[PDB]
Amino acid sequence: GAGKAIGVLTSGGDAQGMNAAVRAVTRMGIYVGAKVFLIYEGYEGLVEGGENIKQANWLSVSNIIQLGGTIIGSARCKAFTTREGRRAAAYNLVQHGITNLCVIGGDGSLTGANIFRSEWGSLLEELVAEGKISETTARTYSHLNIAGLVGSIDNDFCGTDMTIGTDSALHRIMEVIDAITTTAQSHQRTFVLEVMGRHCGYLALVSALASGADWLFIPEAPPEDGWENFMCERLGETRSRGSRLNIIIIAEGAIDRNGKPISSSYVKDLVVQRLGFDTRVTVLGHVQRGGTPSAFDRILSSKMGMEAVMALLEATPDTPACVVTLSGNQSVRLPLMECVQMTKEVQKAMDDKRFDEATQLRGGSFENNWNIYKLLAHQKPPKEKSNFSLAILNVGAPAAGMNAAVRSAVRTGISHGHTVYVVHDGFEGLAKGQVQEVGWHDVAGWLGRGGSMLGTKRTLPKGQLESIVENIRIYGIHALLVVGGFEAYEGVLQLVEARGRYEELCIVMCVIPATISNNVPGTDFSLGSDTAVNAAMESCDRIKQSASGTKRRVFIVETMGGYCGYLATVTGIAVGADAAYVFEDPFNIHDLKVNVEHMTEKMKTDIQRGLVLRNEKCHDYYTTEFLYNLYSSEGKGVFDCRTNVLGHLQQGGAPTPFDRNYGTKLGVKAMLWLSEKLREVYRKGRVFANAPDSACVIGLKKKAVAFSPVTELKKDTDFEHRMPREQWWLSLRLMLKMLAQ
Amino acid sequence: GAGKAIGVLTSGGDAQGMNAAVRAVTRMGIYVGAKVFLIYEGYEGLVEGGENIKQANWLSVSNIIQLGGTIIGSARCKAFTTREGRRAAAYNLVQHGITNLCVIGGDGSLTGANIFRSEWGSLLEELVAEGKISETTARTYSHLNIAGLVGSIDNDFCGTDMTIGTDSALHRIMEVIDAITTTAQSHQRTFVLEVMGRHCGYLALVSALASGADWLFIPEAPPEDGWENFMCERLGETRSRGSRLNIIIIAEGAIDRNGKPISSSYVKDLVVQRLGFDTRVTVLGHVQRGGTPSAFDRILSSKMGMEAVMALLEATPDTPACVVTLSGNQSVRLPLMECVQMTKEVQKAMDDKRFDEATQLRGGSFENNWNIYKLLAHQKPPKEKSNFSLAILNVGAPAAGMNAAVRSAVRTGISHGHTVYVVHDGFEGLAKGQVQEVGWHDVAGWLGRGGSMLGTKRTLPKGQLESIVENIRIYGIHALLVVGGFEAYEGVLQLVEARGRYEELCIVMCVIPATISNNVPGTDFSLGSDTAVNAAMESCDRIKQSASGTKRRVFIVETMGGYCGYLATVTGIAVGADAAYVFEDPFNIHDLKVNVEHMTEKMKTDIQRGLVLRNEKCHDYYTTEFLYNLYSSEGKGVFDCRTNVLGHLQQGGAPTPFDRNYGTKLGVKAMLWLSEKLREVYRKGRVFANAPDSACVIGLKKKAVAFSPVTELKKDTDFEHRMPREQWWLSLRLMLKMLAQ
Amino acid sequence: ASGTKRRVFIVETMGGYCGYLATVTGIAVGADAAYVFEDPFNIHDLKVNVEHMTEKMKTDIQRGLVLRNEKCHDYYTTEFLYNLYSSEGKGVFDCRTNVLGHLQQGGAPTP
Ligand SMILES: Nc1ncnc2c1ncn2[C@@H]1O[C@H](COP(=O)(O)OP(=O)(O)O)[C@@H](O)[C@H]1O
Ligand SMILES: Nc1ncnc2c1ncn2[C@@H]1O[C@H](COP(=O)(O)OP(=O)(O)O)[C@@H](O)[C@H]1O
Ligand SMILES: Nc1ncnc2c1ncn2[C@@H]1O[C@H](COP(=O)(O)OP(=O)(O)O)[C@@H](O)[C@H]1O
Ligand SMILES: Nc1ncnc2c1ncn2[C@@H]1O[C@H](COP(=O)(O)OP(=O)(O)O)[C@@H](O)[C@H]1O
Ligand SMILES: Nc1ncnc2c1ncn2[C@@H]1O[C@H](COP(=O)(O)OP(=O)(O)O)[C@@H](O)[C@H]1O
Ligand SMILES: Nc1ncnc2c1ncn2[C@@H]1O[C@H](COP(=O)(O)OP(=O)(O)O)[C@@H](O)[C@H]1O
Ligand SMILES: O=P(O)(O)OC[C@H]1O[C@](O)(COP(=O)(O)O)[C@@H](O)[C@@H]1O
Ligand SMILES: O=P(O)(O)OC[C@H]1O[C@](O)(COP(=O)(O)O)[C@@H](O)[C@@H]1O
Ligand SMILES: O=P(O)(O)OC[C@H]1O[C@](O)(COP(=O)(O)O)[C@@H](O)[C@@H]1O
Ligand SMILES: O=P(O)(O)OC[C@H]1O[C@](O)(CO)[C@@H](O)[C@@H]1O
Ligand SMILES: O=P(O)(O)OC[C@H]1O[C@](O)(CO)[C@@H](O)[C@@H]1O
Repeated sequence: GAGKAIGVLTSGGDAQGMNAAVRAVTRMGIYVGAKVFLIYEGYEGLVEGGENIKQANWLSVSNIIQLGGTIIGSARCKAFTTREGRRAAAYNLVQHGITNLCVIGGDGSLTGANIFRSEWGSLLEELVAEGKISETTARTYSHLNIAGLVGSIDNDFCGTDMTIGTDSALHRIMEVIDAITTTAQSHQRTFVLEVMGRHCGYLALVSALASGADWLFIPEAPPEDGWENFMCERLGETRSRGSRLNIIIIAEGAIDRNGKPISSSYVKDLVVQRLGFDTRVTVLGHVQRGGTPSAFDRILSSKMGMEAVMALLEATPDTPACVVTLSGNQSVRLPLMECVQMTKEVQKAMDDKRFDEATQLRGGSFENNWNIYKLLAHQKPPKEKSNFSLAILNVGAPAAGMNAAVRSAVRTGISHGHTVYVVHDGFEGLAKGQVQEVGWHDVAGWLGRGGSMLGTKRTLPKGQLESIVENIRIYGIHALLVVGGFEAYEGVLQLVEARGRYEELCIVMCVIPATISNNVPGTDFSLGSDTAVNAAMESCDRIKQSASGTKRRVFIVETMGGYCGYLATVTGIAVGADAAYVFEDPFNIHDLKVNVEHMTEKMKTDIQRGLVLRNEKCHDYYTTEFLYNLYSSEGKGVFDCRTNVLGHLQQGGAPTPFDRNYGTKLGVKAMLWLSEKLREVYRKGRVFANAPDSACVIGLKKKAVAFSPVTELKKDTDFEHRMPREQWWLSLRLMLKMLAQ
Repeated sequence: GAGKAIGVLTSGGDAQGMNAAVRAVTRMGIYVGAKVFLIYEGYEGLVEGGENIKQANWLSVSNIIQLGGTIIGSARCKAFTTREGRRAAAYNLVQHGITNLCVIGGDGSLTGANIFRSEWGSLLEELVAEGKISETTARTYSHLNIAGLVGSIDNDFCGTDMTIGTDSALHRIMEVIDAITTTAQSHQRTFVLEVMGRHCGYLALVSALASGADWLFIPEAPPEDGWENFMCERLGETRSRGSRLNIIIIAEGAIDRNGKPISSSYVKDLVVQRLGFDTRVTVLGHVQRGGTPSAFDRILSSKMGMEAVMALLEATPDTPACVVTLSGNQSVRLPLMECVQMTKEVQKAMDDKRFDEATQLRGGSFENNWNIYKLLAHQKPPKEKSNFSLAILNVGAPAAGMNAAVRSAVRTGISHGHTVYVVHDGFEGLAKGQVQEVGWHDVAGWLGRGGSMLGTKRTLPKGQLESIVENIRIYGIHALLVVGGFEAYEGVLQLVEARGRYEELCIVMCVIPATISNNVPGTDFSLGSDTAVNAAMESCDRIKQSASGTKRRVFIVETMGGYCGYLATVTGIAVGADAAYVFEDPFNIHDLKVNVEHMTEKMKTDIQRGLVLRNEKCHDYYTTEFLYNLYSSEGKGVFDCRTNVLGHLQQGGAPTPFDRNYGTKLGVKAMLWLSEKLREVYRKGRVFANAPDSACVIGLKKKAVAFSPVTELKKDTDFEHRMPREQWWLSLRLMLKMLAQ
Repeated sequence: ASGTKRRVFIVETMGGYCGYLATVTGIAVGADAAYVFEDPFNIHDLKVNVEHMTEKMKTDIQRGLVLRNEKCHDYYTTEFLYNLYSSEGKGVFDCRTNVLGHLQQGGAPTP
């Protein structure tokens, strides 16, 4: 489908994840049939030419998808800014016949790339004038197409909600924070942390929100005058009220109202002078620029490389330079120039002290996250003292994140003045009582623990419905906020159709989807999915290393997730599995013969290794032992085979940054939705919830949050397979089969 | 065997692992029958008394073993130095009736504790004089017993090799270094790393050796005059000779000949001024003082905690205060004072600029490590250019550490002027040729990658022995260094036994044991065991968190190890398993019934979970599915059960600190012994090696390195099951059982 | 099998590695096939045999029988064949497995 050549480079500040993007672009460029060239040392080697530019084969980008940084340098060039460097680079490209380029880096690198594009024609004219090239060559390569990628941990590119590599940087910052928090709680010492980021406070805020830090500094919202006294009051209140440790996070470019940078040494001197608490400071440095890339990072980096290659092949000279970014939950494509000038407009906005205008220009999500952070950071004295009574339940299997969500919900409810109860062991608990009131201090520190300390059970409510109604009437509970998996959705549904028989079930209930399988309808991601994918990715990478150690071997892996195939597909994408067998993609024996022939052919190459996943219930009869026997027999003399079953190790340890933050966001928003619905449905001195809109599942759709009624989702659920009728992630399977030979 | 009370506390700089120490002490104290109290906030709460000291049950120390820092505070006290605070603490202890006390922390805390033992009688006299206590109480508590545990990552304590937590600090350091190396290679940047260690460079030395850094600065061997020229020469040589990045490590106590501190800022200014290379400086901060402790930290803390309990209960008043330390791989016991003055004298000698005397006082092991690091850091110009040739093999299952040993052996061999070959695919390749010489630069970066790059196979030599001898004669090989598992030892044994039938096999053969199962005879640790222990440690902790998520659950985990239960036993100790089944400990059905009823007893308590480790072939009929059926049957109505198989995940990813160091040290010392014997047996112009001492297995014995003849080990090897007759780790099974109820 | 129409049986006869017993009993009972060590077979032969069963199930004789010596192949277990025949034969017939164990040693000796 193509007959032209491709060039690729990464430039600017390295962010872990470029390796997956460069792998994807080169592998599609080969798969589509185009020629691909790797530019070493970035713009330095592009200008130098010669050995700095070289053709690559299908195997050139192997054994890098799990590696941070980049294999091709991405060094900063000075001659590129000059006319002589640009014409030399154009001379090198025409000598190698490069007409489409992919660039990875920051805003300046792409600005320079588009500057190079805007005068490519002029460069060809004077290059012909000096006699270096013939006019026929200039006519052949008369146009240059640019596709851009944003690789930077700062996440300052306002046109993209998530830049490549930030999730991995979020993993590195938080594991450092977790190590620091242990000694901080031990010694009762207040600490100041310095996170990376040129002039952006996204990383500082996300880390503080995911760690419950007692105070934050960001450039987007500089502190108001007299912040010293408010700092002293808050830290005194925290350490007095049982908070053993205090965490302070400061972006390297944090400023005051006058824009003057606030040095961490000043903050340390102030806290020591005014409180005398023992304290330290730890500058983290370049730790955010390294480590293994996150599974979401690898998936997104590969997907952006997929779209960049497609954009380059389908672009025209009249088409302006374009970048691929994220809007909602799809790979959108935006013009480079418009994002550049809007970023510069936000930059002058924060420079010109019009901080609010910079805030609205960049976006409205992070100001709301900052509002949630200030709400939950400290106990604001509640005044409402509303008669509403709420209960929180854990249902389903254990998963990463429910702890943060319940912590968010209880603290928000106490802030709202409601009486909050917490039920242990879910519906089985409610039948057997086991209900206690909770306080603000009673939930501290839950943000950093995986699983659910409250516990969960697979019991459904209809078996003990009478005891549930009795306990509801005894304790006067007026709302439910179940956080759990598919079984939570089933239980809430059964309660909904039970409303006609039992009048007390005319109550408001909401479900927070939390399960590793990601099979709860009404959402596009379930809380705890990302932790499970990260665990499976690490484990499969370790299996890949073991297989590569003993060459000519293949591994069978049995990933969990019931009938849903999301976990299998994302793991296979992250670790480059040669195939992923899934229930939604039926396959017969001839397909396995084809895959066996693929592996036998690949065994002739230098990369003599293989890894094929299998969702645990992808096929009724073709169990994992089937695949082991078939591969071992048909591959006799060529390779051997082994089996693995990733057990409950896929349920993860410490939760991930996105899961912690997403659980806190859903807990707050669900509590606001409850308080809303309760204050409408209260009439004549009693709560009466009969409309189906009183039973909804809070979830993040393609763009933002929604509240779909549970009964409305009944027409979109396969209760036999316990998974929704249609799922959005089926597109990624084409990508998974693409990235393998 | 006790009718008294035990007290525990932690003081000084927190070093992650005190949770394991207090767990083992508390659980051993309860098992022996002595009451146990947890003294919070260290010596501050000790003097304060009251609520700061409270009794602990078996469940008081549950679910803390995997936590960094400490759960009992460890605050610093000032009145503890004053006699008023001392008498107040003594009053608190006699009021709670505690006669024995276990101290955890650094040297100063031990000095204070010995002062307490030295004046306990005077304090009780003062309390009786003022009327606080009766005469009978004074007679009852007339003596105090002190047992000290050296918990400090600095590893300054002279009489001990490993203090509690130093391995965890090395784990933190190397996680950070592996993160940094990606971006440092990407941007071609030099990084100056500041390491902790109050006045010792052990952590700096071990990190530099395990990272292959370009230059090191420690206090034990301060740099000679004009060292800056050597800095410029080495850094220019590395950057010119293919070294993409440069790493410089500095101890926080680094000094010059005059003892003046060397600032990392100075080193950055010097390298920038004299070379202009882009560079950075990173300070790890207090990240090393927290985080989840590594597996070696937990096992070491548990053994020292048990030994401290034993020491306290077997002590007498005439006996002086003693501690528990490491000699070889056993818990030896030393007197407190002698080590204290030895450490003080070493510090004084370092301050007095007698740096040679300080080096001799630390121990010859450090000096040998310094010499090994100097030998391997840069390529010294060889001059001998002998006629000898060498071949290196990888055999057995791939184990994390083979690459480090191969790199060290190759570079040491190049230094001695021998031509060294590397045979891919083990003995199979040696029959199939594939033998290639290797240069210095050809093995760069192997230290930091797991697996086996040469490739390993389980094939044995006797099947292709004619082709083996043909290739030996063609390449003129004069010795083999076969690093590998039991298959390596068996293959070299076959070649030695075949020396009678052919002449060419009269050739010196050295074996480096490298296998996760730790079954090669003649050694105590096999290269790569520690990585597998740690990998299984994380896996089991993740399973236990999932288990606690679903209250009332038990897990059956099947771990590798061939027949040796070393891996299963140490992992079970690492994660507090209820029982670990192993071939070396025969078990019938009655023991399983006994374990089940014990599990039901535990399930009546608050901690409603469980875990059992099964070696992969601990029993020929009782497979893991049998155990699942038995447990799910006899626990019906009380709990459920699950099974997980840690397959090739137990081979681990990046090797841990000890495995990199152990691989490097074995590679150097094995190559030196090989060159020594090869020069010994060369006579009249032809090599001829017939005596049994010409074939040995390098291994770390109880104390230090020794070369055991390969044939002599035959009488201490079980070729039926592939493991030695006797193993040293059988004592650890007693710890595993006693620490569980 | 003939009683419950549309059914196939995988019979794992004894005999060690020798397939004399599996062959001759297959002739004596008209089995559809008798997999034996002396005749190595791959997945293609099993696919063909499934295809013969698929065609044969359209006729009046809606039954089948395939033998297998107990150790006729290292990997293709009787469970593997049961899964293969049931899966690729979905919608037309079902399958069951049997193991003629020490019944093969027989009762009273024949004349
Ligand atoms: N305005 C520009 N015009 C031409 N080239 C540019 C421009 N800005 C950046 N570049 C090129 O990209 C390289 C990196 O730029 P830098 O400011 O360091 O970070 P980034 O490009 O990621 O924003 C520069 O060395 C230069 O070669
Ligand atoms: N946890 C926090 N982190 C950072 N800034 C905070 C935090 N809490 C409050 N602030 C800021 O300090 C000021 C006082 O807090 P605020 O929420 O306004 O309380 P009040 O309603 O009494 O004025 C505000 O400007 C707020 O933005
Ligand atoms: N690690 C991740 N895993 C899955 N999805 C993610 C991840 N990070 C970001 N996203 C998606 O991109 C969005 C970025 O989140 P953000 O803009 O910070 O605010 P919010 O999540 O509240 O919308 C997320 O909402 C999510 O849809
Ligand atoms: N020789 C001593 N006599 C009395 N108290 C001491 C002595 N040494 C230390 N202490 C006290 O015990 C604690 C441990 O001392 P510190 O210097 O903080 O760390 P470390 O002793 O582990 O090196 C401190 O609170 C100290 O005041
Ligand atoms: N790779 C290195 N890392 C750290 N220090 C080094 C290194 N190489 C040399 N030095 C320091 O410079 C000194 C000179 O090295 P040395 O082994 O004495 O070489 P030579 O004796 O042949 O001149 C060493 O004693 C050491 O202190
Ligand atoms: N992580 C570990 N695992 C197993 N044993 C260890 C570990 N760390 C230390 N040891 C034991 O203490 C010794 C530490 O050796 P060290 O003091 O660094 O000098 P050297 O390696 O030259 O002998 C090791 O040989 C080993 O016996
Ligand atoms: O993913 P679901 O269907 O909500 O069920 C949750 C659990 O069920 C499992 O199958 C395992 O169940 P258990 O952990 O209870 O044994 C996993 O897919 C998952 O951890
Ligand atoms: O058995 P050895 O040679 O002592 O080495 C241990 C290896 O053997 C194993 O059992 C590997 O088994 P495989 O034959 O399937 O590779 C693991 O315990 C481990 O990887
Ligand atoms: O068949 P062989 O190998 O000649 O040995 C005789 C017996 O061995 C068998 O395999 C039966 O094995 P077992 O009686 O030990 O279970 C049959 O072939 C036969 O009944
Ligand atoms: O040492 P470096 O790489 O120049 O880091 C400084 C710059 O790196 C960045 O993180 C680039 O993303 C910026 O925040 C910062 O200005
Ligand atoms: O909080 P502290 O006691 O000052 O600890 C920092 C100093 O002690 C150490 O932690 C020793 O372990 C060093 O890292 C440092 O010199």
